[PDB]
Amino acid sequence: MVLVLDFGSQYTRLIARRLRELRAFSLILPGDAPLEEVLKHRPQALILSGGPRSVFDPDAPRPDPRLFSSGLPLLGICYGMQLLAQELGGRVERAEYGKALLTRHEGPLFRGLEGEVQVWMSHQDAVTAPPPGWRVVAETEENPVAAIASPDGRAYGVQFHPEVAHTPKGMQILENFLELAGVKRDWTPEHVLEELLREVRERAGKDRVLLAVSGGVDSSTLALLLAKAGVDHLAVFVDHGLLRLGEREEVEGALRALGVNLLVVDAKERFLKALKGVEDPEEKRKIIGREFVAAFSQVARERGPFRFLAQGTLYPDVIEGLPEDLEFELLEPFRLLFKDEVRELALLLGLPDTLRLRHPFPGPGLAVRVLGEVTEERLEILRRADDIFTSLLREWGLYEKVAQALAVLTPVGYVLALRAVTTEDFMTADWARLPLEFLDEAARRITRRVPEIGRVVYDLTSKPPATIEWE
Amino acid sequence: MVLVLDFGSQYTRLIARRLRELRAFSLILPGDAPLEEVLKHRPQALILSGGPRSVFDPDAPRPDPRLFSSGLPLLGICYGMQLLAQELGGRVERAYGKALLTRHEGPLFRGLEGEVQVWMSHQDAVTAPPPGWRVVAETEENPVAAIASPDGRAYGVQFHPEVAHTPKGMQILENFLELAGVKRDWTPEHVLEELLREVRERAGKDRVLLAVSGGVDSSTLALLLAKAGVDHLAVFVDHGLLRLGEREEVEGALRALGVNLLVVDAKERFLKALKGVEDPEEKRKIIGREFVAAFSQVARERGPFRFLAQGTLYPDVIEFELLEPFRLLFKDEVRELALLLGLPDTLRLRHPFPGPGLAVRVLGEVTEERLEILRRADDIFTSLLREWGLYEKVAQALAVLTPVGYVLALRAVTTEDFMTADWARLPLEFLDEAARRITRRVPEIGRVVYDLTSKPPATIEWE
Repeated sequence: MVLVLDFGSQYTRLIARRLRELRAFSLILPGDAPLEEVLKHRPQALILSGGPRSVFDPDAPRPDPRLFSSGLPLLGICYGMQLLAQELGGRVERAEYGKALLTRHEGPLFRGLEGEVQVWMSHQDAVTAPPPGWRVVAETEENPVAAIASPDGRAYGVQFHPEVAHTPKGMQILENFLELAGVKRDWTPEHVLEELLREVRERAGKDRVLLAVSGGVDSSTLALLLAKAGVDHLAVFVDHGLLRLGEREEVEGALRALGVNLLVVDAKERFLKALKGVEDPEEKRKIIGREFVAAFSQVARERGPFRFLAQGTLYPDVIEGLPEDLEFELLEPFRLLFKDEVRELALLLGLPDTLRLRHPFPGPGLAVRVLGEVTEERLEILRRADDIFTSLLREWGLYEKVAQALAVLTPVGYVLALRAVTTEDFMTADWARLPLEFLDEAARRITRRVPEIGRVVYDLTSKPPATIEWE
Repeated sequence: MVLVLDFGSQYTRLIARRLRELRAFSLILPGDAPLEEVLKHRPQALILSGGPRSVFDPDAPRPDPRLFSSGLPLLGICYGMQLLAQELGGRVERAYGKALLTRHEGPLFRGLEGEVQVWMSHQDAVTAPPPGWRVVAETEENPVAAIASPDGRAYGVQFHPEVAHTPKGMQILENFLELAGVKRDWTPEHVLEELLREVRERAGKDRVLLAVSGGVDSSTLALLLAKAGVDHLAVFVDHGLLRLGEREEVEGALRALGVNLLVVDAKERFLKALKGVEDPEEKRKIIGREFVAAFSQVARERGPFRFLAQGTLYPDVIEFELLEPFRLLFKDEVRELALLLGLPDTLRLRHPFPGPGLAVRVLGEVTEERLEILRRADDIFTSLLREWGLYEKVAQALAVLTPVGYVLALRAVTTEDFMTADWARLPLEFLDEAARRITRRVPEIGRVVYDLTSKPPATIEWE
């Protein structure tokens, strides 16, 4: 249990993610969390995140004064490091990041790092004087105080972000700190699984659990958890006719093979009819959502009763409407986990890599990948182009080397846009720098095998400022 | 001068260009032209082009039988080498693709030493050369890759030296010209002198009318006329569908160089005329009608004019009396005459731009707002290409505006055969810079894409 004190950094969640990837359960709390509330979880260590505001800004979150006095090991990152200096007798003086090389990095905190240590430095403000007794353990060419450490090696501050990719050796730094903090590592995959099975069993007991399955690894792993736990359940797969080619069969075949009670609902006509004449994306998503709860509710009524409704709510969600007649008790086993941790559970639960390592697919499926009204003919064309794109990516082994890959159909008689992105911070996304020979092969095969498509293009837009999906 | 006998090959025009690139003038005549029409051109050599038919097909183009005895040095390519073999005692049987010549000898392969990749024709094959002829070239699969007559004046090759896929093809054709003693009569200073002389004697003191579009061809036609001292009226019709700053740059340059220029402000006409039309076909038709209406209006209003000068080019060949001094030239040769006529590189090395202008680069109806958005994006794309030295490295670069709120498609192509076009393999870092620069300076554009479609199966322009 490591508490990440959130002082506003866009990377606060990422820090919480690195601690999980380092087998330390982590929880996030507001920076100005009262000492009692932060102590109630009995945390082994505290990590003070960076923040967009200055240590002088009146509207800047301050921790609980008594915080720095808990023998509790501490790691202040940027803003966090500054609060350390300021509230312990050091000197801080006067918002953007930038790459820099540490010209010096000594002590246990940098134990193991050799060669060049590039770090993602924060440039708002600076510690010019470490707290009395503390030592400067790192610096860059421009900043003589890049990192500080108390004489007993319990508290450390760094002027850079070891949690971001721009600090390639950051994970080693974070490791050193956990050891130095005496943080026990009780967040391993087998432990989580055993723990989750236990909880699902006690919670649901002899009662029945209802849940929606979309084919995504999250809901698929949730179904496998319930089935493995031996809890009575019904997994419902709503086939809105907006899926990729062969997806329904693939998902139903595998989940049944692994023993989940599955019900596939054919609602293709329902959704298509409901989408007729609709071009507005937000409208499409509202209608799709509406039609889904309606078909799902019908299942819940005919196959009821159901005491629990299980959902794949993840930790990022926690950090962030069924009909009247239906009333369930929420069962969210993954609410404290990150997706990759769920993907690991899937491996432990036996999900074949075919369904375990696929890219995310939106609830509205292909309806938001057709620019303009969704018709069956358009979906038919798009599905074939998409299927060809996906397949070529796999053949070259590029499918697993991008975070997302999709095709968008624009009526004009059709232009198809290939869209692939990669990501290093799980917030931004760059258009994928794919081999041009691959893009050429994709375009030729598509226009050749799908005569309706007369032109293929590749999206060169990143996130920001655009979205991954086109609508 | 070197004559090219056309037996139907899609590369015939290409054979003609290559010869020009070897500073030898060349003309194309039907492969069946009589030996009389062939000789009136006083050819120093002859090249028999390939063809899509077999020398056995009953409808296969046949040359004048007297040709093979005319004494003219000749080079038969593919189907042409077949004719040669057949019509002289050789044997041909019913048998493209990259291939390596495992053997080559003689003057036709001088300097070719090493690997020689050729673009083979596999329609038929010469199994036995004419009596007394030598087999000077071979491929691992074709024992008869090329043949040479005893007097060393005739040759046949089973591959296409005129296409890039035959890297050392130009050297082969060069060797042929050297063998045949062809004189290098195709230099721009000579051509220009000839053209000035010709236009001056045709125009006399009559008035010559001609439309200038900003394109190097029409700009060079204007400079030729001005340099010849001909009485002319160059009409620049500003239809408001041009690139940013074009009219100002074109008129300032042409007038500074001597041209008698008349710029016409017909922006409203075209814009108005284009209201609500999305059909690409209608757009082109409408714009074409509007241009004629504006040009004719100026014609009736001045002069009068006896001659109408047009920049018709050789590939085009392949109330007024027309005057097309460039009908035997290729675009590049005109860009060269422009050099000789003092046209500054700024207006001499630009990519082609269509008559319909930016109208065909907007997927939908042309409105001034869309024109202003596209115009700015295009300008940015263009400048970035110039800044990075990539502009002259593509055959065409354009941007297409698509309403979605607009998605902009960047489109660039390269070409090796002046018939096919590949989407340009530009550096991805450059594409990223163009995409970021465009979305940042042109807020209305929320997304930038790159066209990955070659020709075939698609066109260079989107509509």
